[PDB]
Amino acid sequence: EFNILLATDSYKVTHYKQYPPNTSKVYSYFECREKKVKYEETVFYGLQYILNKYLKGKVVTKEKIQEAKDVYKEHFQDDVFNEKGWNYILEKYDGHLPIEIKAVPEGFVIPRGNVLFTVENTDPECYWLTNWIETILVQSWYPITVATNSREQKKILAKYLLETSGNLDGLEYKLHDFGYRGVSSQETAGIGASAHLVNFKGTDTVAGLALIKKYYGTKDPVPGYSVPAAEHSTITAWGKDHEKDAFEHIVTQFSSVPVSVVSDSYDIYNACEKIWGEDLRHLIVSRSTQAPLIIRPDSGNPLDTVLKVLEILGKKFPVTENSKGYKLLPPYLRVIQGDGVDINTLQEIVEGMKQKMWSIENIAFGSGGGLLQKLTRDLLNCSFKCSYVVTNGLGINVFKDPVADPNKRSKKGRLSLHRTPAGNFVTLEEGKGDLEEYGQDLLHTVFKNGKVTKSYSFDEIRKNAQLNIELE
Amino acid sequence: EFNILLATDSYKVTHYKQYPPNTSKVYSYFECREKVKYEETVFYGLQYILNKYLKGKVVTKEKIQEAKDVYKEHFQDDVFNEKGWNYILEKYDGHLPIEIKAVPEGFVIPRGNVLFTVENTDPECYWLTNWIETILVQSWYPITVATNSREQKKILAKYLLETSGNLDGLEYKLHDFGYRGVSSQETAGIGASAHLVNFKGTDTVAGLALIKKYYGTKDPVPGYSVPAAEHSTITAWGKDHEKDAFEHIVTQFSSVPVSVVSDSYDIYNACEKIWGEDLRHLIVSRSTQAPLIIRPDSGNPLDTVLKVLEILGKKFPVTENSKGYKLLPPYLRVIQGDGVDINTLQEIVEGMKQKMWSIENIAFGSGGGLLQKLTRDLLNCSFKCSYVVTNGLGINVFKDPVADPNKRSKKGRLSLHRTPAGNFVTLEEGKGDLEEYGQDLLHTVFKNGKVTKSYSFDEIRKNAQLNIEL
Ligand SMILES: O=C(NCc1ccc(S(=O)(=O)c2cc(F)cc(F)c2)cc1)c1ccc2nccn2c1
Ligand SMILES: O=C(NCc1ccc(S(=O)(=O)c2cc(F)cc(F)c2)cc1)c1ccc2nccn2c1
Repeated sequence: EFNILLATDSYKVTHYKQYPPNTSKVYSYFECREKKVKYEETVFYGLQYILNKYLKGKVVTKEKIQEAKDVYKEHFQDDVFNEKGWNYILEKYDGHLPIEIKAVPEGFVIPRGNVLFTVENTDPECYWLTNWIETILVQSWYPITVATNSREQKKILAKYLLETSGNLDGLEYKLHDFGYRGVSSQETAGIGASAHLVNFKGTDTVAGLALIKKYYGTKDPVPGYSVPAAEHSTITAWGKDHEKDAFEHIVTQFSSVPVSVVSDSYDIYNACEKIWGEDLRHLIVSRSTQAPLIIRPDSGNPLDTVLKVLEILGKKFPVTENSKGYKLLPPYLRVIQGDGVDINTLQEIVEGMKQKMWSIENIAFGSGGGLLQKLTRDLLNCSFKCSYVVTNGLGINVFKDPVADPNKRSKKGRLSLHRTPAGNFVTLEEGKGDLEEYGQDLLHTVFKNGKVTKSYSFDEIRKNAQLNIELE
Repeated sequence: EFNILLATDSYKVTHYKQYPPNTSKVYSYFECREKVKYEETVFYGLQYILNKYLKGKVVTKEKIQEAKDVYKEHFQDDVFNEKGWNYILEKYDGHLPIEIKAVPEGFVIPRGNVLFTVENTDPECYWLTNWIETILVQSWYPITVATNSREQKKILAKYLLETSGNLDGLEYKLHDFGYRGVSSQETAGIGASAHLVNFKGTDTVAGLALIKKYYGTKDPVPGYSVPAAEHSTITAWGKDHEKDAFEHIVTQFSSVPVSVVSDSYDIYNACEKIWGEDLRHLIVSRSTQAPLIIRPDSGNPLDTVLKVLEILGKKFPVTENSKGYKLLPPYLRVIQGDGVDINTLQEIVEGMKQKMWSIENIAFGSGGGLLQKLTRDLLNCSFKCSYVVTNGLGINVFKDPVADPNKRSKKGRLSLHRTPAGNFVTLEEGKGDLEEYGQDLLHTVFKNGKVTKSYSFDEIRKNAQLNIEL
């Protein structure tokens, strides 16, 4: 069973002895720090998961305190653990954390360098608790970063889809989550998949569904969808000489729904031109527009291979030219590129298709490692810092400002988030929000004294995270 | 609660319909596929997966109904194999009729070798082998963390040996700072445990309980830490009271090692004037068992380490060790824990060597670099079907994409062997049966719901030792 007393960086166990004596308040904040492919704005998402799963309710017990005491005695080879401090929370608050957390609403899209949430203790005895939970709260970097990077890919797709087709039909199914096997754990799979679903509806990372249902909720039964598809094993199992038999069996099993079939087991170009394009053509041109074959290459240079596949298919199937002048495969036939796709290669592929006069209508993308794993906390510089303390009854504004790196300077004092007169965002420092020159603070209390005080549905989060082009 | 029926890639729900009719066996294998760096991998982490997710009664009536309900909405259709899962529930009390063979945990194996194999043990469950691909492939992560951590240990060992003449302290030279920088609590435990295969220093506390529950050590814990400041415990004192913070903290921890981040405002001033002059008397009085460990945390990592060492060397009595390298007094050390990954680690130790500074002087902390900045395509960790039985006939199967020979997979039943020179070789097409290469080195680790072979964390550590340590 999870123990919050064992869910911090080891050194934080020793910090209660290091703050200035007579310190009654430690106030800290999280931002995606500005840094001197740009990621200028971030989707705030995922805190509600952490608040519910790990922070709310009775999170301290006698047994958990003893467990931590025993572990830390060996881990430090010394008795440094603050048993008294944790006992206090147990006895006074029935094990509920005397912490208040204020946050921007989930789904909100905020420029870099703004306060996204703040954390402070609500009992002077618990001044040490604010930064105890830094480690667990900072893990919000991951769903923020997945959601943000997913949204940036949606912007690219929207731009090219609009240009090549005149509309955004199908946009929310253009980037499918293939990341389940490629992330570092089951828990990460659920969190990351849920973050991608903020922007798209296509996922094979099933773990995302239960997380959303439990922690956020949707009006619809599920937040994300998939359709049948082969993998290499269901093709190769038939034997090298029987690829065509495998293809025929699979498209016939799934004759009335969309089906995707990986086509590069031996020779993608032969598969497209001869097997799909000739031998089994009659099984393809008969399909419903609601049930296309989606051919999947899975190897070679992604751009070169997509273009060659499209060129091959365009000569074996009836291609039209849409109203924008771009080439369009018949509606029973589409392509998915799900190898080597990340934000950079996505851009390269759609730009290359545009240059060769192929509509983005023709293609969807799958992304696994690029979508959910190839991301770090330094992409958006997600960081938690103390900005305000009260010592001997006096508030002081505190910060770091390393001489050799101004990019690591942190904000000072009590913080608040506001709309500017032009409708942008600004973070006010030094308690200046109290002057009330900038309208209402956009941070809302989401956690206080062990209770989650404000929650958002997944539907609301999706609405908040919409693209401008979607609004327009 | 975890449900294995909901722990696969969506499309795999539809695969039972796609295999050749009358297929009784699907046999698959995992390797770190071959492509100059990362030539050998540490096999670690499967035992966690077997125990947490795969063993015992993992199928219930409730889990089947849950999956049925979810997949009906997810696919907007009834494609879920309720019958297949019910069969497992009824026939085997929900235990998976699967056999898994694997190389011992901690083993260091060159790329392109079979690491584990998976097959169904009941013909009715031919579809099950690849259902669990997704969960098993996540073994990539502890493998990759352990391997990358070990590669950093090789670098540290080389430079520590060169500059000091021994390997004293090696196992504390790379500290896990990765807890906040990984993607989840679960990942934190897994990754931290993988790093502990090679080192003993960690702040990622989650790793300790994972090791205790799933692996075990003779010692009470597998990893250790010591007190240290963070920026908040310095900056809280106010900009004009950095010295007061430093003095308070080293006095609170006067008889144990203590690390103090010194770059809140000006690292060079902190080293030369605060530690080097104002508080020098509190440093030179400390025990060899209780050094101050100064932590810079900003600027170019190599340049900052070198400048910090130069500053300290002029304020404190430096010696020259038997190898001709400079050594701070034993009560004073440095830790660099900003921007450290396998590449910058190499750059820093080589730069220190060029400036005649012993690696004895320094330890490294690594967070995102150690536990997060890794993907499955670093070692090309991959699961593929290589053998099937259909209509009672065994068939050797594989992929071999025309445009990428690197993605070619192995054929047939596989086994791992020692060569006459004592290296590893993977035999394909059942050729291990010819017994020309001795016994198969894989062991059955899982069979029909039970873990059949396992390893303590102590044995894993022994298996993963460096040659130079041996
Ligand atoms: O094919 C796979 N899954 C099935 C699949 C099929 C089509 C589409 S689509 O985007 O064309 C699509 C989405 C959708 F929801 C409605 C559609 F009509 C069309 C997406 C996903 C697959 C392949 C490799 C893989 N590696 C890891 C996980 N993986 C899953
Ligand atoms: O200082 C921190 N933790 C404490 C710490 C102190 C010293 C050493 S050491 O390697 O010098 C050392 C290890 C040890 F086990 C025995 C020693 F005597 C010497 C390692 C660790 C710290 C700093 C930043 C941070 N970010 C995330 C987590 N973080 C932890």
